[PDB]
Parts: sequence; structure tokens; C-alpha cells
Amino acid sequence: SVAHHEDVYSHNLPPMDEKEMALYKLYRPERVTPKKRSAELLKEPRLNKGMGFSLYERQYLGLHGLLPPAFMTQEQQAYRVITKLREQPNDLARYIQLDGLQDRNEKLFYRVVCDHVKELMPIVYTPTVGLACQNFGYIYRKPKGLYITINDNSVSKIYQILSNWHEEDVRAIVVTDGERILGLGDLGAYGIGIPVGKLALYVALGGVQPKWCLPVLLDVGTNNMDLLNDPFYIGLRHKRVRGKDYDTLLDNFMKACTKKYGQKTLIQFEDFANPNAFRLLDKYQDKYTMFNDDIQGTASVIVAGLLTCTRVTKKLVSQEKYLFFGAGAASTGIAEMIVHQMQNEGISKEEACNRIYLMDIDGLVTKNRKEMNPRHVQFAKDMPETTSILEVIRAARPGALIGASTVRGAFNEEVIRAMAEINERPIIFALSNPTSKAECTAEEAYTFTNGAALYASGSPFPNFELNGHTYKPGQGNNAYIFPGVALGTILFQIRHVDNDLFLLAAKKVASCVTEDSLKVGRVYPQLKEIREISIQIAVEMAKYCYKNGTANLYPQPEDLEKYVRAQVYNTEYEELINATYDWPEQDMRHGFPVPVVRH
Amino acid sequence: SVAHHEDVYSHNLPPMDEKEMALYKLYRPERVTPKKRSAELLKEPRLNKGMGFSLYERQYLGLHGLLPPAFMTQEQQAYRVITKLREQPNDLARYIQLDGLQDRNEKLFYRVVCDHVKELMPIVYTPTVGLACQNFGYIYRKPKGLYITINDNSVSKIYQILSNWHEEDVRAIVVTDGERILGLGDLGAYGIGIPVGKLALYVALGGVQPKWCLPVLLDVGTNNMDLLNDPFYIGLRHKRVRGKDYDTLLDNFMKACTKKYGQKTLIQFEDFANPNAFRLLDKYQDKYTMFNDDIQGTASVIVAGLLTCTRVTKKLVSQEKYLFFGAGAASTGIAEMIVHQMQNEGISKEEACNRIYLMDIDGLVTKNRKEMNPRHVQFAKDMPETTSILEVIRAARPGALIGASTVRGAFNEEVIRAMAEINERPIIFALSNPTSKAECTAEEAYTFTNGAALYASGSPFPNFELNGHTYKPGQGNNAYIFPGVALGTILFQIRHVDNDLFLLAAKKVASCVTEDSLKVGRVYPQLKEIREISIQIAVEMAKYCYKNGTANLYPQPEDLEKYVRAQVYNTEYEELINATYDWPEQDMRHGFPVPVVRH
Amino acid sequence: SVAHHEDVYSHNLPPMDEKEMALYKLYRPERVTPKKRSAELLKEPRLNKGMGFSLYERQYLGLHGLLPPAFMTQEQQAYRVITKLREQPNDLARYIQLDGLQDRNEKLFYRVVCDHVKELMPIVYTPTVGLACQNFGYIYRKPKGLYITINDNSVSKIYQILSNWHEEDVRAIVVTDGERILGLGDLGAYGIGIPVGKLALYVALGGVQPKWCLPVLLDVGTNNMDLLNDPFYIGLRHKRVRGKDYDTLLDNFMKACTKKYGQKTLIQFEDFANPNAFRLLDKYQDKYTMFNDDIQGTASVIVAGLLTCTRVTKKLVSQEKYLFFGAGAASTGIAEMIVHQMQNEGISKEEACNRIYLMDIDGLVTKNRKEMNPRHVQFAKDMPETTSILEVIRAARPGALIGASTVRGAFNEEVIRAMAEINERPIIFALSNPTSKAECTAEEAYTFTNGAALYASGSPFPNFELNGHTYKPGQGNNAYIFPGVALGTILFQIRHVDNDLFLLAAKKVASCVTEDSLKVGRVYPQLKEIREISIQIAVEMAKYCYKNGTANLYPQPEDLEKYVRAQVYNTEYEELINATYDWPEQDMRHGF
Ligand SMILES: NC(=O)c1ccc[n+]([C@@H]2O[C@H](COP(=O)([O-])OP(=O)(O)OC[C@H]3O[C@@H](n4cnc5c(N)ncnc54)[C@H](O)[C@@H]3O)[C@@H](O)[C@H]2O)c1
Ligand SMILES: NC(=O)c1ccc[n+]([C@@H]2O[C@H](COP(=O)([O-])OP(=O)(O)OC[C@H]3O[C@@H](n4cnc5c(N)ncnc54)[C@H](O)[C@@H]3O)[C@@H](O)[C@H]2O)c1
Ligand SMILES: NC(=O)c1ccc[n+]([C@@H]2O[C@H](COP(=O)([O-])OP(=O)(O)OC[C@H]3O[C@@H](n4cnc5c(N)ncnc54)[C@H](O)[C@@H]3O)[C@@H](O)[C@H]2O)c1
Repeated sequence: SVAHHEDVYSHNLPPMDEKEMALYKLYRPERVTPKKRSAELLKEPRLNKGMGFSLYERQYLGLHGLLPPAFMTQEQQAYRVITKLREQPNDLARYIQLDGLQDRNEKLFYRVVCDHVKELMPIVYTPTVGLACQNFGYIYRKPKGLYITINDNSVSKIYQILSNWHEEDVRAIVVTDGERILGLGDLGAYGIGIPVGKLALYVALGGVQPKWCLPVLLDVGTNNMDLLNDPFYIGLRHKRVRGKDYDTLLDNFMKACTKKYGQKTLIQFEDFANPNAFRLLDKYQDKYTMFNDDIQGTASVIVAGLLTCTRVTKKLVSQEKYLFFGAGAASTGIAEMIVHQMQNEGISKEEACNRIYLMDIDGLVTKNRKEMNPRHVQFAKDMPETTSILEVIRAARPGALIGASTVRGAFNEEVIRAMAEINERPIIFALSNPTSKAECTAEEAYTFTNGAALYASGSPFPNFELNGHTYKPGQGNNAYIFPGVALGTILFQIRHVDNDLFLLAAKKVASCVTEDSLKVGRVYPQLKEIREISIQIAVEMAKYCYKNGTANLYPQPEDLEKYVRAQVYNTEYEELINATYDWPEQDMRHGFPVPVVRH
Repeated sequence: SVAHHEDVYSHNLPPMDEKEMALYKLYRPERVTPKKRSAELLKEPRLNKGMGFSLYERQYLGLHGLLPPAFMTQEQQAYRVITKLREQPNDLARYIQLDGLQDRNEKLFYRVVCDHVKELMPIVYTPTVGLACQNFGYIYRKPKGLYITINDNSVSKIYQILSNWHEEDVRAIVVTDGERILGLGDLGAYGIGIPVGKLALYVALGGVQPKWCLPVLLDVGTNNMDLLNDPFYIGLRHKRVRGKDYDTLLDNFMKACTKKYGQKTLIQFEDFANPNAFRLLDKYQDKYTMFNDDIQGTASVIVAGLLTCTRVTKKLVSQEKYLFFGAGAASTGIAEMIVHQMQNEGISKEEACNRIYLMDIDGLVTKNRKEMNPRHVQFAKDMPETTSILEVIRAARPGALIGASTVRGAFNEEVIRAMAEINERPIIFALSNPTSKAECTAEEAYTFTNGAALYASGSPFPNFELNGHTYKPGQGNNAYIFPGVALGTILFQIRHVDNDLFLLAAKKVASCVTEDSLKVGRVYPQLKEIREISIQIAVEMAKYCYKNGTANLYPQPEDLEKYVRAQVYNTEYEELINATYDWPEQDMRHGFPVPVVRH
Repeated sequence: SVAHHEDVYSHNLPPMDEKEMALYKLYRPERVTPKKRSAELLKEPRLNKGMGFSLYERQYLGLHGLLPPAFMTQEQQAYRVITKLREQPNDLARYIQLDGLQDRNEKLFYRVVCDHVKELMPIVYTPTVGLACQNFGYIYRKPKGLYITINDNSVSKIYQILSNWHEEDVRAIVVTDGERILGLGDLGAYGIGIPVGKLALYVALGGVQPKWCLPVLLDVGTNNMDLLNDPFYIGLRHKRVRGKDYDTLLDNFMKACTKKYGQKTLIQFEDFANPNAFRLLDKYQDKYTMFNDDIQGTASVIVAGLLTCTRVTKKLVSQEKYLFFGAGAASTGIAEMIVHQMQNEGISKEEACNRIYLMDIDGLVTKNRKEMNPRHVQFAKDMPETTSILEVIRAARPGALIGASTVRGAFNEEVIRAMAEINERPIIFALSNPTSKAECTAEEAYTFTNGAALYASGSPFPNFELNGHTYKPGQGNNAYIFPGVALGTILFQIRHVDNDLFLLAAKKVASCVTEDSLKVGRVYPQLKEIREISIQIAVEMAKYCYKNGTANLYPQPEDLEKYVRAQVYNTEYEELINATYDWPEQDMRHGF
């Protein structure tokens, strides 16, 4: 136990100024002792260290004899997981393994996932998670999410469901109705893995506290005819409900969630069907602490890449011209975001939209159009209708070409050749996923540009080498934005997340691209730097929000960066046994303070 | 179970407009099912109904056989408590009984205390609680409060203590170092009953949720020499610590409390030694959600009585002159508050203070003074020094005489006679407690004024009858203010409680005095109306705070009064068994949805 | 933590030989770490030490800040308890404070009761408990008993009620229907305090573990019209059911208890109407591990009193003649127990029964009787019909006179004088309770005898000095027997408790009466010696039961006494935190 003149768990600390010491004590995480013992404790992911538990810890907590007689450090444990991970037959087996790990030892999980983020991020989420939902069907696991259906339609019924969740301090919810699982379509009740995976990244990459996370899946039926014929499907068996009832369910859901955990609860929508996703985002954006990653996340990730490219094309975003091959969700969102930015660059919403050209399945988006999207309207151009990329490239001679259209190789040798001709360093983004859907590859983009192009894709491509120079193409991964945006929104209790905040994030991501990463064609920082980036974004979001009064955390912390670093998740094993401390010897005595005569 | 087209616990409801229905569902309290069974449940005050549990409830929750085979309604139970209460030998025995009831059946407790508020308020708190601390010494009871000592001096040590408290959603803390227990002095560690009692009133009179309340006692030693000689005293055995250490303890305490439950946590100081109480209030008032009832509560209660008297003396507070016999905490605070009010009445801080005269043990407070309190300075008058009340009454001919000085009968027949002569209806307040310390009695004040005086006292006096007219003198009980101020501060998360808010409260209390109560000499509403008054004050505090942006609850509720009524405590027994509800018959079926051939 | 070559909690142990150490480790109580923390732990009487918890314990168990900042020893806490106790206005108030203590800190409760046994026994049980039930009505307390009614009449319905109890290892149950609470009658559902009190003595006096105890009250209604008319009564508001339903409820109760806790579960009946007491005992005696203290306990304690008298009358129990004034449940029981004792001494059931003279309200018991009790018959004498005791004392000139009949001062100077005349040291027992109803006081017994009488009563009498010689008459308190009989039955899983065992208990109590206590005229051991007496009784019971194969505990423990002492309750606080110990330095290392 600690001396009477010392504080608890304040050993071996860095030299500190009296004022510095107080701030540290005020911000630092405090020890939390669990109520469970023995097997009940070993089965709690958040507490279980497995063989990482020392012998004293085991005897004290009633764990001794329940674990094999071997003792391990967390590094050794992480080693064992990594080894076994790489011996798995395929990516799906690794997914199943990691999911099991998250349910067994949460500290080890995030330890492993954070140490090999590049190697495992596509397993934990990216493309493997959806493949798992589709191929395994119902996956055995501990209750790591909630299923709320169209038959639980009311504030009370959903409130009771949330009440069955084991944590009371929920501050971040990721929801999906599983109608549009990224690159697979309507998977219904099988989509529960998506919210789980996303939240896993919030923690791994954002530093968000795991106890604050809740995966939710809304089941209003499914339109995937296979599932409805599948005798194993475990979701509601009928096509999707879409009337007012669907609208009411979501309304009651947002209400129930905030009624239970408070209005500041961050609710993020995932994999909704495009149309719904945009509507829903528009309906709740200013009424709740909500945001849709597929839409705003994408927009922000790309703009951050374009903003980083700015440092090479020596041309400001407002001094550039963009040509989007594809006019769907991704492209449309990225455009509107590029516009906002331009206006914040001392320009009008006239010369802004006039600098962006969109091409859809029916060629260029001109004005003589019939039945076009209201969002495309402000981008339509008063020029000749055409379906040729090259022709559009020649007419407007854009500064950057962005691909967000299903079409593979839609960016042929000629198109790449043209872009180089008109620009010393042409920006070419092949976003379509997976790589087999890419408008063009890294190799193609570099070679057909003699190595001058600025390339970025949605999926990972191998590093290319041209004329003695090496190139390491990047990826416009949403994971660069949402983690940080989520962290900052939570720690400072931002009432609403607007485009400006996403823009701030993009600018932050761009600012973190090193000069070395830029000398290798990388317009995106390294994935392993997302935790530090997230912290930086959180601090930046704070300054900006306390300035315009939208941050609810009162009062504004003295030192923002220090407060944030003290709030983020720590993969290291913590002490679970109360810290003891002495009192002045005289006051710790057992017995009558003043003598009496015995009866 | 409920039908598939119905909602849970939505039976027999008042006719509602679709829009009205939604608001109701959004605000209404939701059912909460407990995790404990059998004896563990019976021992939980917040869940235990005793024989109020029906037979079905008993069998379901594993309670059957643990309670006698008799079934009771809550009214019958309340009846039994009341009967037994009145058969007790003295007030102390009743206190002990009620304390035991609070630890056995919380619903029944507040049911009983609320139904007979006039008869039991002085038992639960007012004067009996302090007598109990002093006479019983250590009182056996369940752990209903926390002891934090000078030997637990650090954010972490206090954090760990708060962590041992069974509730995580604490929103209201009442603390005391027990140095100045009202009318008894330094009682040290024995003062734990004070915070407990005060919080009990928050709930009984304010409608504050009991689960949000936490009684705390700071033990820095004691100067009461008897206790230090008492072989039974259970507090730290040494005189009070007062250096920087005392200052640090309180600093770490406010930090630890907000670090644990959040910055919005209402922390109210109780029974601190006058000097400390004022300093501490000044140091934290603008840094935390804090307030000191003895100081601000008093000030506000009295001003509310003076404001109600305004409706008779047809003279505004700023069109009146006050003479305080006594210049201590109570009087000084009430003065400064009367000033604030006057300034809000279109006047300056010159003509304001000039309308208030203060008398202390050394006579009138003039200017030729030596070593006087800095707060008295602005009230000192440039007139002749004197010790005669009558003489001061004659010179300034005040409109109201307020007594807040130990001296019994300090308001003699002549003094009362004088006040009547100079004023058609003279305001005379005898605040000193108990009645045996009153500057004068109700009988005295009425008779010696032919029944024209406006009297109010700190302690309860019997109703008097003069010349065929009946009078029911009131009491300037703090309980009229703090409950409501606490409720509103909590529900709307007001960042800081300022004088304006207390003034708003006083004006509210005054506004609730009926015309009948005014025709009987009552300048204070009935004690049984404090719950409704508290709600009214909460709503008023909301409007005012959303207007100047100090209310943190976001967003401002649509209907303030409805939101508040849905938040207040309800003494009625609630259901503890989950509500069940049907799903569409087809979706509730057990079995393969699509036939398969058996293996 | 302990060294790798040391066992846990084995420091400062007495010198022991290899084998002695082994048997000590095999028998010793092991530490048991609780699962509750903070307020939940403080609210468990069996774990709560209150302020006796040290600062470290408080920080470890999450209790710090929940208790005041003082730290006490158990002794210092007992002191505070006794002080408050003696300051109480009356015994009833002392009862209420003790009941609250049992529900607050169990170890302290027993430390206090065990230290001041003679002072508190009558508060915890004896006479005050019945008064508390009658006067207070429903008393506020933690759930410390179970109510089973005529409406929960099925093996399953009772099983579910027993399943609501907080301990699974129940081994002793004391049940009552409250019809005949000693000295007060029918108090219905208010009678739950009796079982609670009886079990409290099981622990305090017998050493029985508290967690094994389960108090129960069967509510089948009440005939106490005042309770039925009282709007504050909390029991079934109707009279007592007695049909096949009652007997069915009792049969289901016995089945449910043994199905739930095992056939070995000891079930003791208390304060039942005499007819039900006897009928039920006769019915379950050899079917379950059961007994009724009022019947057998009484019978046993009194015989132990007589046996002790033998040492002074140089006359064997069989070489004596007894005269019972009053032939109710008490006398008839003692008679039959005495008989059983005579037979085990070599004689037959002939001289035995011919050595006992019974009298009821209608004078002596003459064979010319009409409508008499079946149990009585075998004691009925073929002599003249008289009503005067003197006329009976003078006729059969008995060596002992035993009073068990409401009548106060039934033994007048002429009655006693006649005994002193016929016997050098006449045996005079006035059992009727309370004192104000005693057949005759001690001052009377000794005076009208010239300090030559061997006297005892059911209620206490101050010490009496006569001619320089002091006298300290004893009480025939059932507490000398049931605690030990219970301890022994439980620890060794004795299938059935019969006369032989109670007699055995009787002989052990008698043998513990010192010579000095005998010179002062006290024929019963000191009350403070009951715990040791209980332990010796269990040992003796074990020896007897293993020999006749009625002890189910397998195998017979090696050292009966060491085993017993290792099992009895210990009032001292125990460590609640796990003992830690090292492994070889190399086997604790973390890492590859
Ligand atoms: N950060 C990222 O890297 C990221 C984020 C989100 C989506 N994406 C990828 O972007 C792509 C598009 O996503 P989406 O949600 O906008 O789909 P979408 O259906 O909403 O949009 C597709 C658009 O491309 C047009 N199009 C289709 N076939 C075409 C053809 N042959 N020629 C020309 N135009 C054609 C369509 O008319 C439509 O405007 C996907 O491959 C998706 O995986 C990447
Ligand atoms: N709402 C209420 O009804 C209410 C609230 C708080 C306090 N009180 C009562 O007010 C009284 C004063 O409280 P306090 O905290 O200000 O005590 P205090 O010690 O702070 O003030 C007492 C003042 O009276 C003066 N005084 C004393 N003896 C005097 C005498 N003989 N003649 C003239 N002046 C004299 C002192 O100099 C001092 O200025 C107490 O009796 C207290 O119970 C009533
Ligand atoms: N351990 C003890 O010390 C102890 C144990 C059991 C009983 N007792 C006492 O023994 C007494 C009787 O106990 P019980 O359970 O047998 O009650 P009981 O009703 O069964 O016995 C009463 C007997 O006394 C007879 N009787 C009554 N009034 C009489 C009179 N005026 N003259 C002659 N005979 C009369 C009755 O006919 C009957 O046989 C009680 O006072 C009881 O407290 C003491």
C-alpha cells in the first residue's frame, strides 16, 4: 500500500510542475474495480486478460485453477494471436477468429488489431465483414448488438430493448437496416456484422471507448429473395416495409435512443439504400447528433486527397476543375463538398459548380436534360451532349478525373494520356471497389503518365516502380475521417455535425501527409497514423466548436490536447484490484480512542 | 400481454390528439425492471413494497413466503405507519422510525412524508434531525451517505469513494463538514443526518428523483471538546484542519464529484461555519453548479415574504425601507438580495442600500465604525450611533422590521407599538429559532398592533384570534425555495445558480399566496403546496435560462410544464415485471419458416 | 503472500507432529471469500463487521467512505452493544435491539449473546421473545424466516417457498404453527419470532453454524379472536384449519423440506398445541430426523436433574419413587423418560411404572377412572381416591415430588414438611412457569425442610441463605439439552433421534455438575458451560450412534472431539480476502 503522504497509482511519473501535476490529476483515467469474480469475470471481454492474469491476480479474484498454469505478457499473447491468424486458410476464417477474440479479451483484440492495422483492417471490416454476413449466415457469438424490428415500433418498445443492453453509458451508436451492405446488397438481419465492425474501428482507429459503443440493426424485412427462401434465414420473413411505418420506426428509434442515453448520443447510419440514406440524413442532421458515413465520410475522404494534391498541382481547390465519371451517391456527395470548400475559399456558388463536370450512365450531365436528380441540376452544364470521356476531357480540360462508376477500366490508356497532356501532373482517382471494378489501376495510371499522375484508389493496389522511381499509391479509405469525427463529436458533445466539420477533418488529414509520403505519390497518410490523426481532428473540432458555441461539454477544458489524450482508449492491461493507501498511523488504529472500564 | 396493434402500458388513457399523444409518449417515464430477486430485492428500499406486493408479484419475483400472508394497498400501509408514528413517545423516536422507513420502503416513506408534510417536516429535518445527531451519537442504518475525510485528500481517493456508492446517476449532492449544524454547533462526524434529511426534502418537496441524491459529510476533525472526550465518537479524533489542506480538500472534492458524475452535478453546501460558508460560496459560485442554502436560500425565502407583503403595504420593495435587528449571515444576505431586487426595479445601488438599516450587537451600523464587515460598509448610515431599536425606528421610520438576532423578545410592546404608529400595516418578522428565541411572538405582534401587523417567523407559532378576526402566521421556511431551485437546476442543467434565479424563485413563491391565505395574515403559501410550487419554479427557471443561454439541456423541450411533470418523483407503486406484447401472429411462430426434410 | 514452501493461513500454529498436522489440516475450516462488495456486502449480516473492518479491507472490498472514519475491535463493538443494551428502558426494548443486531452483524450478535449468556438468554428467547410477539404485533426486520400457509399446500408450492430462501445448505429447521407459544397461547403469524429465537440459541449455545438454520412458521389461521378482530393482524384472517388439510400440509412440509435439503435435514417442532405436538412427534419420529423440544427436551432436562440428585440421595433412579403433581404434557413426558431410564438400569417396565404416581386436576390417578388418557393408564394406581397431596405423600411416601401444574404455591409447608420427614434429602421440583405460578418457591422448599431439600424449578429464584449456608437453586432449562442434541444430530447425520439419545444427553449434563455446585444445592451445570456441554453431547452421541449404525456421516471421523470442535461456530471475525501464495520463481514468470 501507498504511504500516507503519497497518492494512489502515482508512481514513477515524469517530472511535473505543481500546476502541471494538478491538470494531470484532473484529466487522468481513474481505476475501476469490477464486481465479478471467477468464471463470471473470465467471461467478461472487458475484464478478461486470459493467461495475462498474474498468479496473485488469479488467487485474489478467484480465477486460480480456471486458466492453464502458464503466465503471459500481452505482447506474447498478441504474438500467439498473430501467428494463428496467419495460419488460417482464408480471410473469412481470420474474421471468425478475430470476432471470437473481441468476445474473449477486448484489450488483446484492439492490441492486435492496432498493431497490424494495415494487415487486419480489411479483415475486421472493409471487405471481409460483408462477405462473412453473406456466406456464414447466422454467426455464433456473444450478444454484441441489438435487433430492433418493425414489430417493436414505439418509443417504449425500443426503450425496453435498449434497456436490455448491459452498458448504461452508451455515447455512440452505429445503425443499419442492412438494405445496402457495401458491395453485396440487401442482406437483411444478416447485416448485424456491419455495425459491429464499424464500431470496432471507432475504437481501434479513433480511440473511442469501447463501453460507449452499441451496434444496432433495424429489421423491417428483406427484398433479397434468396433469404426469404432460405430455411436458415433468421430475420423477419417478408419484403421490406416502406410506408409511414418505416418513417415512424426511425422516428421512434431516434427518440428512444436519445431518451435513454441522452440527446448528445452520436447516431451514425451505415449501409442504408442510397435514396433512404440521403433522405434520412436530411431529416435528422439538424435535429440529432447524427451523420451518414457512406455519404459525408466519402465526401470528406476524397476532398482530403484532392486537398493534399493541391500541394503539387499548385492550384487551389477553387482554382481547379473536376470531372467526375459517375454521378451517383459518392460522386454527387464529393462534388457538393468540393463546392462548399470552394466557397470557403473566397468564391461564390456560381463559379464553384461551374468548375465541376459530372458524367452518368447517360453521358455528360447537360441542361437540356429530362427527369434528372435535383442535386445534379446545379452542376449540369450548358454544353453539347456526349458519352465520350475523352471528348469531355478535351472540352473542359479538367484538372482532376475522379472515378466513381461501376465500370472497370473505364479510364483507358487514351483517357489517361489526355489527362497528362492537358496537365503537368494530372489527378486520377479510381474509387470503384473492389480493385476488379477500378476505372484503372495504379500501374496503368503511372505508366501511361510516365509517372507524373497523382493516383488514389478505393481498394489497395501494389506499389509500382517506373523508370527507377518508386510509387506507393494510396486509398481513399473512409477510416481516415469518421474515427476522428466520432471522437471529437463525443468528447466535446457537439450538438450537430455539419459539412464544415467534415471539411475541417479533411484539411486535417491532408495536413498530416508527410513530405516523404508525398515524394512517393501518396496523397493519404499511413493507416497506422489514424489514431494520432483522430486525436488531432478531435482537438481541431473543439477549437472550432467552442468558437461558434456548438460544443456542449462545459466548460472548455484548459488544455484540449491533454484532455483528449487522457480520454482515448488504452490497449494496455489495467489493474483490477483496488489501490490501497495509508492514513496517519494514529487515525488507522483499531480500538477505543479513550479508555473505558470493561463491563 | 398487449395486442400487436397496441403499445405497452398504454391502457385507460385520457383522450389524446395525435400530436398530443406523441409528446406524451416522448416525455413519459418508462418501466424499469430490477435485476434482484427474493431477499436481495426486499432489502432494496427503491424496489421493496413490503406486504404491498401482490401474490402474483411475490411468486414471480421469488418473494413468496418471505413476507407475512397478508396483502396491503399503499394507503393501508401509510395508515399503519402514521398510526404507529403518533404513538411514539417523542419526536426523536419518530425520527428514528422514519429513518428506518426510508431504508425499508422508499415509496411508502415519501408517500407518508408527503401526505402529512406539515406534521412530519419538522421531524424529518427542521429541528429534530440535529437533535438526533447530538443525542443518539452513531445511529444504526443502511449506508445512506458517504464520509470523505482530510485523509482522503486527492481527486483519486475521493473518486474511489464515490465509486463505492451504489448509484451511477448522481445529479444532486448535499455536503456539510458538520461544523455548524443549525442550532447545535460543531457536531463533527455525527452530522451525517443533515445531508440525508435535506436530500429527503429535495424528493418529498421538490419532486427530485431519489436515485439522483447523494448525502456527503466531510470530516476534517472537530472542535467540539465533548466529542473528543467521548469514547463513543466515531469521527476523526482531532481538532479541525484549516490550512491550505482544508482548501485543497474542498477543491479536490468539487473536482472529483464533477469528474465522476459530470460538471452539471448540483453540489449544495449545508451547515458550514458562517465564514467558511460565505467564502466557499464565493469561490465556487461561478465555477460549478453550486449554492449554499443557509445563505441564498434564507435570503430568497424572506424576500419572497417581503414581496408578498408588498401586495398589502401597496409599496414596492424599492418604495420601502427595512430595519434589520441583527447583522449576521441571515440579515446580511437578505439585505444584499433586497438590494439586487430593488435595482431590478428600476433603481440604483445608491438609493437601494440607503433604504436598509442594520443593527448588530454594537447598536446601529453607522460609518464612524472601526473594523466592520466589508459587506456592512455599503449599508452603514451617516447618522448618530445608538443601541435603541425605538430610536432607530423613530429616526428612519422603517416600513418593515426583520428580526435575525439571538435575542428573545427583543421586539417589546413599545417597539411593536412604534411600528404600527408609523405604518398602517407594519411588517414584523421574528426569524430567530426556535420559538423560544423569537424576537417576539405571533400573539404579541398581532395584539400590540390591534391585528394590523404582517407577521412571519422562523419557527411555527399557534394561530391567534383577535377581535373576532382569525390570524394564521406563517414561517419563512427555506423549504419553500431550495426544492424548486434544485429541481429546475437539475432538469435543465443550469450551469450556474445566480441571485436572479433565487429572486425569480422568491417572486414565484409570493405569486402562489392565495387571496384567502392573505386575508388571514399569511404571507407564505401552505406547506402542502410546495410540490406544485417547485414545478412552477422549475418551469420559470427554464424560460429565463433558455432566454440567456445558461440552460444546458439541449434542445429546449417543446412543452416545459409537461416535461417537468413527467420528470418528478411519483410516490405510487410501479410495476416491476416487464410488460409483454404480441407480434404479428405469423412472425411469432416457432419452427422452420420453410420446410426441410428431417436428417 | 506466503512463500512457495508454506501453506496458506498457517502462521503461528502450535507444535504438531506430522500426523497431528495432517489431521488438523483435514478438519480445519477453510476461508470463504464473498462475492458482494460495497453496500451489498455491508448489508449481509454474515459478512458485515461494521466499523470493525480495517482501512485496507474497506479499500479492497469497496467499503471505504460507506462507514464512519473510526476503526474498532470486536471487543470494543461488543462493549458499545452491551452499554446501549443496559441503557434500554425494558427487556422488550432489549429484545428489539438484539434482533436488529442479529440482522446487522451476525458475528458480533453471537459474541455479545455468548459473553453475557445468563443475562441475554431470557431476552433472545426464554420469556421475552413470546412477550415481544404478543405486544409488538408485526415487527420490522430483515427476512429471517419463512411463512408457509394452508394455501401453499403442496410439495411443489412449499419447494418454491424454500427455494426463495437465501442459503442452500440448510441443515436445521425449527417450525411452529404458533398455536401454543409458551405462556401466551395462540399468537398466529406473530409467532415467527419463536423459531428465530430458538435457532439463535442453537448457534449461541450449541455451536451450530448459523447458515444451516431455517426458521419457519406454518400459518393455517388463528383462533385468537383478538387477532382476527385486529385490523393490524398480518396473518390469514380466519380460524385454524384442522381437517385432513392440516395433516396433509404437514406431510407435504416434511416431504418438501427433505426433498429440498435432504433426508438428513433436522426438523424440530416448537410451540404446537399439545395434541398436535404429540401426534406429529409420534408420526414423524422414525420417518425423519425430527424431534419436539417441549416434549423430549423437557423430559430430558428434568431427568438430568434427578440423575444429579441421585449423587446426593444415594438412590438410583430405579431405586426411587416419584410423585408428579399434574399429569399434563410435561409430567407424562418426564414419567415415560424416567421409566425408559429405569429399564436401561436393569429393571423391567413393571417396577418402573409402579414407581411413578401421577395426579391431575381430578385428584390422583386411580384405576377406577372413567375416560382417562391412554398414556396415563399404565401409571394408574390401584389405590384409594384422594385429592390431597399430603394424603398421597403419606401413602406411597415418594422420594421425589415433581410439580407441573398451573397452581401457585400448591406445595405448602405441610406438603414440604411431610417430604423432609419421609426423606433425608427430599427431591422437590416446582416446574410451573413463571415464578408467580411455581408450586412453591425455593426459600419455602429449603426453609420448610431445613436446607435438606434438593430443589429446582422452571423459573429462576435468587440465591437463598439459611443458617450461614448459602443456596443457589437451579433451573430445569431445556437449553441444556436441545443445543447439543441438535449439534450431534446434524454433524453426524443421525437418522432418528430417540429416547436413548436424549437420556444420553441427560447423563452428560448431570456429569458436568461440579461438586462445589452440588454443595450449594445447584443440581444443574452453569449456563455459561452449555457450549462445552453441547460439544461433549455430540461426541457421546457420535460414539453411541456409530456403534449401533445410525450415524450416516461416513466414515467415522478419526478424532470425534477434534472434528466436532473444528465444526462449531466461531464468533471471531474471519479474513474475507483471498490468501495469496507464491509458486517457484521460475513458474510464475510471464513470457515465452
Ligand atoms: N472512399 C471510397 O474509396 C469509396 C466510398 C464510397 C463508394 N466508393 C465506390 O464508388 C462506386 C460508386 O458508388 P455509388 O454508391 O455512388 O454507386 P451509385 O449507383 O450511387 O452511382 C453510380 C453512378 O455511375 C453511373 N454509371 C454506371 N455505369 C456507368 C458506365 N458504364 N459509364 C458511365 N457512367 C456509369 C451511374 O449512372 C451512377 O450515376 C462503387 O464502386 C463504390 O464501391 C468508394
Ligand atoms: N428562514 C429562516 O426562518 C431562518 C434562516 C436562517 C437563520 N434563521 C435564524 O436567524 C438567527 C440569526 O442567524 P445568523 O446565522 O445570522 O447568526 P449570526 O451569528 O450570523 O448573526 C447574529 C447577528 O445578531 C447580532 N446580535 C446578537 N445578540 C444581539 C443583541 N442582544 N442585540 C442586538 N443585536 C445582536 C450579532 O452581532 C450578529 O450581527 C438565528 O436564530 C437563526 O436560527 C432563520
Ligand atoms: N423446563 C421446564 O422447566 C418446563 C417444561 C415444560 C413445562 N413446564 C411447566 O409445567 C406446567 C404444566 O405444563 P403442561 O405442558 O403439562 O401443561 P398441561 O395443560 O398439559 O398440564 C396441566 C396438568 O395439571 C393438572 N392440573 C391443573 N390445575 C390443577 C389443580 N388445581 N390441581 C391439581 N391438578 C391440576 C391438569 O389436570 C393437567 O393434568 C406449566 O406451568 C409449564 O410452564 C416447565
